[PDB]
Amino acid sequence: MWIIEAEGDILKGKSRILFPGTYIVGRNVSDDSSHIQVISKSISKRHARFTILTPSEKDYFTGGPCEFEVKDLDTKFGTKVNEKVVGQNGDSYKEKDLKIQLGKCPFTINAYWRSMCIQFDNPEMLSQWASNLNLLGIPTGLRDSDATTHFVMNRGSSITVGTMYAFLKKTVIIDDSYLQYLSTVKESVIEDASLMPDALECFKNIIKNNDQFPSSPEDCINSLEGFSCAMLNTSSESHHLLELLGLRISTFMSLGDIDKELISKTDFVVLNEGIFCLTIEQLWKIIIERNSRELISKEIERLKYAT
Repeated sequence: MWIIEAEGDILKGKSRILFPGTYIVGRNVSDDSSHIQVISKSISKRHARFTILTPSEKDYFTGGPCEFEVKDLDTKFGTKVNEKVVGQNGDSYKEKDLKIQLGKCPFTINAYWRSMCIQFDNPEMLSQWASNLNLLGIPTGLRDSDATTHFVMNRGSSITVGTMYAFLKKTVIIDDSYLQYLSTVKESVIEDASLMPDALECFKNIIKNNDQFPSSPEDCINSLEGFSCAMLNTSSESHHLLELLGLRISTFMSLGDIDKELISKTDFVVLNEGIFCLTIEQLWKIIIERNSRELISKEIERLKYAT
């Protein structure tokens, strides 16, 4: 999201989040959802138009900003963005920082992109919130990306593989509650950016007293290192997740892909011949427990006597 702040008291010492839409910037304008009062006498009544476009699909992957158009509204001394005079028909930008000088006013409005990308757990939640966050200038998606700052989880029953994986990846996880809170509060955030709903606070509220979450994601990392497992095709994101637990991962496909070679190189089979089988949900529940290694090892040796 685009956030503007300024030196002096020309924006009253409040930072503004500039969501998609259009803003008439000037001295003779009252602050509302489409209007930004800048407090300087040497600035036109209506000086500039700030137009923030919607994110494109690409913006989710690159972490890149929404297009920021600047237009000069027939002022005596012009508008400069990044020491370049804004021409007629306007200038537009996809750089992550902008320094906006408005006429003969030495206090620059500094625009910066605070990166926020919300990946979703699930296509149906993505369908629900797509437009809503598109208009809020937050790039959204299903796939994995290095731009992703937040994860929306589904909540229910057991948590999904995608939630487990995001958790261990050290990503901030989030509800529709957060998304609802963001939308009811949007207007206030335009007028003061410190009033942006703290995502981290919502995340901490999720982990608190939650049986489907361990006490820290850090303590799960390499917790099952030294163990081998074999698993199906099922989820690239489950493969990636069990690697984070330190598991040596073997990949099988059919019933009789379990040879003699597999048995001796594998401690357990990840699912969903008489051997040790586990679903990802059950493995997670073992990881929630304080004695993860021991539990697995005790069931491994116990199975050895059975056979």
